[PDB]
Amino acid sequence: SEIVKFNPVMASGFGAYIDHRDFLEAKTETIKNLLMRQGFVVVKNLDIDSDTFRDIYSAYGTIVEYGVGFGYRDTLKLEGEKGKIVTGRGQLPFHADGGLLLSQVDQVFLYAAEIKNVKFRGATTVCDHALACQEMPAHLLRVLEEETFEVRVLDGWFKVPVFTDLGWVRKMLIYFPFDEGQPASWEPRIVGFTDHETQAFFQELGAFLKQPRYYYKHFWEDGDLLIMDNRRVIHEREEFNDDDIVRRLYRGQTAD
Amino acid sequence: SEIVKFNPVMASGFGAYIDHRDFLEAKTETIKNLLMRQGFVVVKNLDIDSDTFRDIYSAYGTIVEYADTLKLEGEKGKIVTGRGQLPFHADGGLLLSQVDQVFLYAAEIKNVKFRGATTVCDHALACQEMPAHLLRVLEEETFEVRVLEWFKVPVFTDLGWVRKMLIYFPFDEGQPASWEPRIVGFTDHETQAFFQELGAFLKQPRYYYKHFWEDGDLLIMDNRRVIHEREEFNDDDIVRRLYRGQTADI
Amino acid sequence: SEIVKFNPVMASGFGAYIDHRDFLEAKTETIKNLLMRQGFVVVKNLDIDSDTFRDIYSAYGTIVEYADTLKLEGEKGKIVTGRGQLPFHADGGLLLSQVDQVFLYAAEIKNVKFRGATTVCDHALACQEMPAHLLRVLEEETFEVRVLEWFKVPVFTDLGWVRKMLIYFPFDEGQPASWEPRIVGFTDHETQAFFQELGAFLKQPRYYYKHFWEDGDLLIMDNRRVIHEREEFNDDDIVRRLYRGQTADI
Amino acid sequence: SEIVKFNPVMASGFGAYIDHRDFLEAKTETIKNLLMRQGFVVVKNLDIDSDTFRDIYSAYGTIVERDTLKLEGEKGKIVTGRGQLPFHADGGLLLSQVDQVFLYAAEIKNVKFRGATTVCDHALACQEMPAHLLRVLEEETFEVRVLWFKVPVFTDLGWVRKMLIYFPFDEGQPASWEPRIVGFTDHETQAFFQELGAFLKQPRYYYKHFWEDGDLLIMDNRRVIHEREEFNDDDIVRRLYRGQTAD
Amino acid sequence: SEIVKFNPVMASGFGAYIDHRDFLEAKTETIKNLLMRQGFVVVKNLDIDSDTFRDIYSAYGTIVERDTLKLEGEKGKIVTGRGQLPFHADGGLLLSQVDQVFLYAAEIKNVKFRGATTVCDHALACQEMPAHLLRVLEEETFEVRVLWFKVPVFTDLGWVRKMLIYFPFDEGQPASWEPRIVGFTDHETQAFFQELGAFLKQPRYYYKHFWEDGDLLIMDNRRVIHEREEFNDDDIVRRLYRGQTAD
Amino acid sequence: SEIVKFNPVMASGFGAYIDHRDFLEAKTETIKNLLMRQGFVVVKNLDIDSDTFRDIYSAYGTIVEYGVGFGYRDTLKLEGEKGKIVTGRGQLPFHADGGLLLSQVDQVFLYAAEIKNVKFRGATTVCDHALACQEMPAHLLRVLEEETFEVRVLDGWFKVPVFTDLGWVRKMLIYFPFDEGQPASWEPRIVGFTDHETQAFFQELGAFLKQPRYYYKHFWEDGDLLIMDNRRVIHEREEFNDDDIVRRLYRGQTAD
Ligand SMILES: O=C(O)CCC(=O)C(=O)O
Ligand SMILES: O=C(O)CCC(=O)C(=O)O
Ligand SMILES: O=C(O)CCC(=O)C(=O)O
Ligand SMILES: O=C(O)CCC(=O)C(=O)O
Ligand SMILES: O=C(O)CCC(=O)C(=O)O
Ligand SMILES: O=C(O)CCC(=O)C(=O)O
Ligand SMILES: [Fe+3]
Ligand SMILES: [Fe+3]
Ligand SMILES: [Fe+3]
Ligand SMILES: [Fe+3]
Ligand SMILES: [Fe+3]
Ligand SMILES: [Fe+3]
Repeated sequence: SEIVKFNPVMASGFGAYIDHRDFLEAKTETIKNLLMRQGFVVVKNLDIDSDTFRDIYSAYGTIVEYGVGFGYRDTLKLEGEKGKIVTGRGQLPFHADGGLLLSQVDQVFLYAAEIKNVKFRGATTVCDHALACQEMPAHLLRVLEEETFEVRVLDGWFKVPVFTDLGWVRKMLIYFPFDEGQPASWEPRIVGFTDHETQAFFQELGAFLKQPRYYYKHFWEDGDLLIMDNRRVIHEREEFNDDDIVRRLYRGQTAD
Repeated sequence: SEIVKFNPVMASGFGAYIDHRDFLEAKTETIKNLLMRQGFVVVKNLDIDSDTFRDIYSAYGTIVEYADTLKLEGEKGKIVTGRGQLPFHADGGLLLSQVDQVFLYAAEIKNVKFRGATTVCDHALACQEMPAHLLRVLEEETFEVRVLEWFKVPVFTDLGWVRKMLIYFPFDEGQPASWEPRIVGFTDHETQAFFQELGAFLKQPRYYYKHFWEDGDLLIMDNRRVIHEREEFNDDDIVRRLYRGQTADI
Repeated sequence: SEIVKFNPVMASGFGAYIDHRDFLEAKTETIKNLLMRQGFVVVKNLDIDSDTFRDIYSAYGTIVEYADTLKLEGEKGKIVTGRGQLPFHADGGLLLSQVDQVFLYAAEIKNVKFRGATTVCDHALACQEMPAHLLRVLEEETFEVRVLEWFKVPVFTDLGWVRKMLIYFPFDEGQPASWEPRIVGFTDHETQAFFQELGAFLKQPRYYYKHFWEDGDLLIMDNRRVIHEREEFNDDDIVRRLYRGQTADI
Repeated sequence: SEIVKFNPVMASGFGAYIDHRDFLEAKTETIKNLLMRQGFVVVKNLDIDSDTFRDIYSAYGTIVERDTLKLEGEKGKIVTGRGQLPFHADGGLLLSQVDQVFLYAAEIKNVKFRGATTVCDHALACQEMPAHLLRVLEEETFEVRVLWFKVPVFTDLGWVRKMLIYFPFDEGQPASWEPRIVGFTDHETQAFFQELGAFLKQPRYYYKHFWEDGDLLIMDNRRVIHEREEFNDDDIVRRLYRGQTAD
Repeated sequence: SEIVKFNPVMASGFGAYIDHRDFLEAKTETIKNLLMRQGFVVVKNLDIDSDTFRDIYSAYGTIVERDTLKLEGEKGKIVTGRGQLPFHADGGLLLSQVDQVFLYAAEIKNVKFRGATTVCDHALACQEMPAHLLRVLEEETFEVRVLWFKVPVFTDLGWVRKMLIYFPFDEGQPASWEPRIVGFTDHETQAFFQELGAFLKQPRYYYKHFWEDGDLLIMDNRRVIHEREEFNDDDIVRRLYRGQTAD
Repeated sequence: SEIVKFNPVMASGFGAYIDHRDFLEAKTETIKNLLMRQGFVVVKNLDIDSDTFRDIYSAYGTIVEYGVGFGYRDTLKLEGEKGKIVTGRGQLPFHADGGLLLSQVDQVFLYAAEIKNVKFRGATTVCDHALACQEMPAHLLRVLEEETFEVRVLDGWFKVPVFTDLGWVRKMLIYFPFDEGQPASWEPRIVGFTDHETQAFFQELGAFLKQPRYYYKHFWEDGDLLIMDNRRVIHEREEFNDDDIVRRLYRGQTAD
């Protein structure tokens, strides 16, 4: 049972800022353990390449790959490619990665390979959903607990269970609607709710989840490493639709 | 001096959720007493008809009639029994009649899950915590109302245990209006800015409970301890039928 | 419905410090109303004699006599008018007489700066926040008292706006005792442990105000909203002379 | 993934009061899950015998043993005795893992303010404690002797740092164990424990359960630490059934 | 070292409401001292002329100038105009130090909810703001053009980090200045300021003073930042005396 | 206007933990500025000697010397010498250093030269008096504000003004009574209060000031440097009366 030195990110005590030297000297297990209760780890000034990034992330579990799989599709390059959604340049609204049985994701790793001309756009943001669900007005929590949420990729509709109870956390899976004007790769709905009701629900929940007690915004710089426990937080990418911006991240996903 | 089991609704400890059996076994006076300090009572899964509803509420005092039990069924063409917003108000200060307790029972609710809420505001805690420039206006300025379906409405009436609030907010743009407020010496710009800013203060989750209705819900409010609002439900598919009762003592 | 200017005493917003001029210009009913939600009023630098004191307090209701104005002058040999502790209690539940407002005026205070406080406790906020095992006892167990200078004293009497508390703490070891409490089904060990732990809860600064007396101080308490205590002042050099008035309505 | 209805015990939101009907209708896994984040579960008005108690608890994992412990207040004994059991978690003096502890009240008479089982939210307390208290817990070696071996204070399970600690018995209470901290004098160790204990007993972190017939207390042993307060009055009947499980 | 009696303005304990008699009886140094930790002083019901106002303020230090500014709501002007003055501290566009600002109300008619002078507790706000907002304030270069030069956001005085910042004017309000942040696009700078402004306007950090005849507002210019809300209704008389001092 | 990296010590945001490398690279002025609002600075693993300690502290102002002065009595060695009070082994109760006109002290520096056999005794403790005075029951604050406090060194009695208003802080000077059994070098009294009242006042104020929101306890190790802004905090030494303990600190005092 080893200890890493860290500082909290949130005023509530959530999140972990870790010095690069303390991170690199830490055992994989010490950070994986810390992620469970801190939700996310932020390390700056780590100058590595994609292979080293791969050696760091692959130690945390079985690589979840981004006509089936042979372990080759490991590192996803999110480089802001025109005409794409996930690897594109617009918003990716509140979601958690992966899916449910073998497609489950426990840890997500995002490394900044190259960031230029961007200072206040394109953040990866992170939400402490368990503290948020514990504190939200019961009228918001009741919908998340009792209603059937369905998603369509843009009878195309399928159910996404909002809460999967792992004991230590209720793992959250949800897919917020992309804001108007943003290229959408998915679309949510709530069974028995109208479009008006669903739209208003998501807007009010989104506003609640983005209050600074639960919300962390990460503005990217070269060398940043953002690791998330995918069952403990949900996340979002803010838009970066300016052609002068260079924003290249490497993405890794693991599970046990 | 009996005790009813309850759980608080708000995080501040205000509000009371009471189980339907506990509610029915409790004496009228036990619930009536709890209402004064908790402001509102929420009972779910209570299966009663309109006659039983009358028998429950009429025990709380003298029935304040309208011109017995009001049927708010969402009629196309009306205001109070219409399908739109009824903004922040307290009951009985327009057609000047003392109202102490307000009762709302859901007879039938269909096709509505995130519209048509009855909302409730803890005004005493909000007045205690609000910025001085907001409270200043409420305490010092003359507030007047005109019916639209000009007279002075005293904002605070000190009953000791609470400063009973009587106020009538402006209806949101596009909602059919039953009243219209004004503040003496304030321009229209100023009054509108005032009410928008105060309304946003009052709707913060520390003071504000939103009730989304289901068949068998009973909402009881102490009319001197809270103010309330109906949110719009202007979609023809919605069935929202509520029974309303109003009581007072002399 | 007039307003008196005031500043809160506690950090929670409870209590009311009122300037002596503001107090004298205010109507009786304005102070009487504020007392219900603030629990207590503190006025400093008020220069009145005993006749004027009577005229101020008698306006609040019907005088509850003792056997008019009580003179608590620290007499060697007595208890209530003695020089020792009077532990946490509310007024009028031993010699069963309703007391709504209690008034204490300092006629003369000399050689005392950190003894002989009258202390005041916000019981409603404390009951709302106390550990369940403490509140459990207060709500469910039978509390009894015996005069010593056995009968049931109902801990809570629900008046709606407050649960009026009637309780009589044990006197600290070495203080002359006017009463003695017991809890039915509790051993002496258990009761003593209970009261020590509850007393420490009630004395935390969030709920507890300690008043150190000065010439011209006036302390008014709403007897249903607070409980109070006198701390010992057993040093012969101390002059602590207070006038006491007690009022109630039916 | 079912939901049991519950109300929190602490103002922080920790603990779960669960109605007896709701408890009995819930899947084992639902409660077992809830315990991880809530720390402890309190059910009142349950009327079961020892066999049913066994059926309830054994479903949570492997029984740690000789299965049900009858803590009845037997004289001349320690754990099964009538005095204090100070702050601890179960299963670190024997070297056997305990995940869940279950306590049931089969008979309580003549006790209203004594013999409590108390529970402490150790993860919130560690996150909020003064740093000079935390430093000792994290960096010093704590040893225990059964009435000398190293017991690690924290074992990092990810979701919680499981606490294994054995507090000293108050004077006058018969000790079943005795702690020490390597490098500290007897003065220093006593002071450290007195100060830490008072921090742990603050109402934000501390629940006291006074027992009544039919109460069931379930604790997740990695998430909380616990204590038994003395009940050395001979008129008291305090008879509890005890069950322990782990994976 | 005298004491003036006061009541705090904010729930945090910042600000000082001081009765007019108590204000007039207090030594200058007592108020000047109080302002450092309280940020701002509010006195109501003071009936003075411009000469007495000058006597009061000039005693606090050297007058920064042409001594008293008559902000009367003159049309076709900016500072002395009728529209918004966004968040700023005084004296960084001219290069002259301002320690204390004094504002007195000589005539107010027909305005009850407009033309406020507002005050912001910047040190509490910086200590509590999201880190992505603070990082910009601490590490980026902010420039201003008077309607381009570097204005340092923080100047460390020890007891406070004095803030010099010039917010952008809302659209439709005549701009007396214009800000920029080096390395940020126009989109980014607008977003940063919109988000920061809303954080600064939260009631924990923000006092709004609606003016009445006889009000005196004194601000310590190193401890707070301030704003004037628009009053572009022609029926309004808003006439303030303004004084500024420094050491 | 430079910035040092630091972490708060208190949950309220008070105090500054500074990495040794960040401290040593910082300009004197940056730490002196920070002390004003953080009250105290804590640096660990600084391995210096008494001359270097002197070069560090003397840059902060004019050396306050511990038959008058010529600048030679600069560094005080508190080594737990038997039969002494200040440089002895018992408690030094709540006080601030120095006095009032030329004997005023602005910054105090305490460096640990040698610490052995002590893990939970002999702490230097630090109190955030301004937050404490702002939050205390008015009955405690009223005594500090309105009564005359006098001190005697053990018509030997002299007045100590509790509050000296510097604007940014009310500088506190107070001398708590030494606990029973501890060798006392001073004795307080309050004019018009009896011994009983004074004793009870100090006990209740002391309990209030020692609540963790205001109180920091420093357990010494080799290489620790504790710097205090003497106007912003008050402090205390807890007893270390065990003969096996080695506790040698170096002390420096400066003022402007
Ligand atoms: O680009 C980012 O900021 C993260 C993208 C993301 O959330 C994903 O690929 O699932
Ligand atoms: O329909 C509702 O939600 C409440 C209507 C109401 O407040 C009233 O009739 O007084
Ligand atoms: O003397 C006092 O401080 C109060 C005495 C008292 O509470 C009473 O007489 O009821
Ligand atoms: O008697 C109790 O309260 C249970 C005590 C306990 O923790 C044990 O026996 O392991
Ligand atoms: O008009 C005001 O409110 C004062 C505005 C101000 O800050 C200035 O003139 O420098
Ligand atoms: O020895 C210490 O811990 C500090 C001693 C001290 O406070 C002093 O010399 O004034
Ligand atoms: Fe993602
Ligand atoms: Fe209504
Ligand atoms: Fe009394
Ligand atoms: Fe145990
Ligand atoms: Fe200005
Ligand atoms: Fe010292």
